[PDB]
Amino acid sequence: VHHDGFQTVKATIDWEHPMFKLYEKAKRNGKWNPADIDFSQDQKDFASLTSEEKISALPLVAGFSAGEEAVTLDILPMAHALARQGRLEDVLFLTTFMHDEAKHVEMFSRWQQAVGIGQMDLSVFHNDHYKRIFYEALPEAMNRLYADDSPEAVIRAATVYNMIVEGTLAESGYYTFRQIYKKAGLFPGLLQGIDYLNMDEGRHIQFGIYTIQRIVNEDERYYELFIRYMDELWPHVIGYVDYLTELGKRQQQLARTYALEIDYDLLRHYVIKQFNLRKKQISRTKR
Amino acid sequence: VHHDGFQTVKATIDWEHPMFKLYEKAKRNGKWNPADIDFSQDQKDFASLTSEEKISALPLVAGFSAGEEAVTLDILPMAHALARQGRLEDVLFLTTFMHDEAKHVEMFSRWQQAVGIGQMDLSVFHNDHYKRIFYEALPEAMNRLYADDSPEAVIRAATVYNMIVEGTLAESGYYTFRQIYKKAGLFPGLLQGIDYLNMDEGRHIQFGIYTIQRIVNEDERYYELFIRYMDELWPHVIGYVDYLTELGKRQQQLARTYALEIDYDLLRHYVIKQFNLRKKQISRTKR
Ligand SMILES: CCCCCCCCCCCCCCCC(=O)O
Ligand SMILES: CCCCCCCCCCCCCCCC(=O)O
Ligand SMILES: [Fe+3]
Ligand SMILES: [Fe+3]
Ligand SMILES: [Mn+2]
Ligand SMILES: [Mn+2]
Ligand SMILES: [Mn+3]
Ligand SMILES: [Mn+3]
Repeated sequence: VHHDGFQTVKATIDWEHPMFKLYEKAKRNGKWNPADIDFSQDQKDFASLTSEEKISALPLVAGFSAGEEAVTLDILPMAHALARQGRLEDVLFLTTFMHDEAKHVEMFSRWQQAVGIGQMDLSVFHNDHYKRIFYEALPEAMNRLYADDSPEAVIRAATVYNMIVEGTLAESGYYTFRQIYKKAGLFPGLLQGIDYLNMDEGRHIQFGIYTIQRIVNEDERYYELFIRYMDELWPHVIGYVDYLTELGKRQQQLARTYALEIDYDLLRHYVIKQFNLRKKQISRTKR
Repeated sequence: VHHDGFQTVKATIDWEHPMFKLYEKAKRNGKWNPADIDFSQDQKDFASLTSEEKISALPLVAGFSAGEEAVTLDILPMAHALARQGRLEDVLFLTTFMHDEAKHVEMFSRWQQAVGIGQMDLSVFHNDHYKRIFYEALPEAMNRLYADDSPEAVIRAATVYNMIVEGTLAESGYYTFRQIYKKAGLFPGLLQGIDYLNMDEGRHIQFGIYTIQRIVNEDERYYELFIRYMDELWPHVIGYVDYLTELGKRQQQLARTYALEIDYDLLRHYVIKQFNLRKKQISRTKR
């Protein structure tokens, strides 16, 4: 459908827009290139491991690799819906968001290739709860925006994508990676990547907060929708976390070898902490 | 609609894909930031000019600023359609494409702000032919892909976007900018930007060639569609070029002041040359 005019011909970019400022920060802080990461020590580490230890790391990598790919594809409808609303600064920022995720897909896929498991099908570590979030609920909520960009729809899309998938699951996965392999001195390449991902993620979550809050600011009853949508997905969040925890407990050879007292109870509490603090970053009353 | 699986969980990125290689080149060659360009001399230049000279530059900037904004918005449906086809490497590359265009919008809008014309509405220099390409034909061809991603539709989208708007009009505009203001020693900031744009553009056009050719490679009769779609838009291309040429001739004070023998006949021939050579970059027979 036709353009009726262009903001940067009639006027200029709104230089003070929060999303323009986040876009600028993304350009400054987003120069890292996965192709520069040295994975040579990672290959050696992985080879040194026993088959039982080798397995221990793959479920987490399987969750991340599909997660990065899902969000790379499923962010597009948000960019479209905000473009159609004429929110040019949000779109400029979202171009940095989409490119970040592309790099994240690249980073895990390079690690898999390097350590020799590229040919292995890691879908076996996606249980029903994970599939429910990433194979279904995420793409349903985002694709909805193509035909329905109501405030309700935009809040639900930002909630599933930015507050749950990124704000709860990704954040807890970054924490878990450090708690386990950083301790062990294992996979330095991967951990360098994880640090870069976690830095990008900060901006992704801030987009989600900004988006949900500006809708809540119009009608304080959207706050209730936000809480309700968070709570609808919790059972799948913890159900995936529980499945990963059970696998961890059934395969403890890596932990013993590397003297890691892996506290699954503390990881679980971190997830619960993440979830609850994302709720608190949205104020029911106009902020 | 649901994801049935993820390529980087079942396998890896196809590292040898031409679009993965272009993505890698985009990361290496795409670090420039419009926010780093020093526009101070540009502000002084523009102020030094008479009102008659001031005007001389604005039609070209008006065409570019709206063009950059149009393509930033209108590339999204291509990314979607290729995502839905599972072409992961094309999508990774398209994230660099979208971010480039965002920077291009930013660059012209920063120049406008800096030289003091941000508040001026430059839509007056968009004639009917320009509107036909940028306000209508471009968004029609791209948006079509949301409901119709047939090879015919994809070829028409790549033809209007990559071969005409970028491959013919943008390329000729870059040439024109140099021919005129580089000669004059004017607007060094803007010309630094133009050089960066023109470097990005090379990859954008190569995506379009790759896309059209891989469809032509399946059925050599798509070649005819490509030629026909090129020829359908030519009258608007030259009709905009003629309008810009007429404005140039009616306002020659900048040319006289700066001793520029501006050859509008040579610019026009460059446009014709661009158009004809984009045709030649598509081979009817399997390449
Ligand atoms: C053992 C404790 C469980 C910790 C939680 C593990 C969550 C794994 C994360 C996989 C999905 C990652 C989502 C990517 C989001 C993004 O890239 O923006
Ligand atoms: C005086 C001779 C005429 C020369 C032709 C002028 C064309 C002006 C270009 C304006 C549209 C630019 C399109 C941007 C494409 C992109 O950013 O990929
Ligand atoms: Fe993210
Ligand atoms: Fe371009
Ligand atoms: Mn269950
Ligand atoms: Mn005419
Ligand atoms: Mn990510
Ligand atoms: Mn451009």
